[PDB]
Amino acid sequence: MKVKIELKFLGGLESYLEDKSKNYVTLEIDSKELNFENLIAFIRDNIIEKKFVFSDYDIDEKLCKVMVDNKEYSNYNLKDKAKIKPGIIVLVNEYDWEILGTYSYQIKNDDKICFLSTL
Repeated sequence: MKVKIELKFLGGLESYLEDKSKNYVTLEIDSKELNFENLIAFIRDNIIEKKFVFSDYDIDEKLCKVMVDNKEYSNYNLKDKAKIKPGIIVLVNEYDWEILGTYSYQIKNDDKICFLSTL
């Protein structure tokens, strides 16, 4: 189903965004396979411009089109999986993702996700 979310970056993570005029991007995806594992892998390689600061390079391809603000990407790998780097706090709608089921959380249309570095 159609999912439009906000991805906010805090604690210094915003300095690695393509658009440095704001600390967030909007992501649009029309796939039932969207999850935090493929979302973290995609942010790691396409939204965060600096290497090693967001997620480890721990890890098949099933690619899909996504919108990041007004830019289309065709390399969103629904089969990729990545863990958030320790020291990065994840919030969904300002709730700690630990009370949401972390990686098992079903991301929903209009969710506001925040990544806050303590590193």
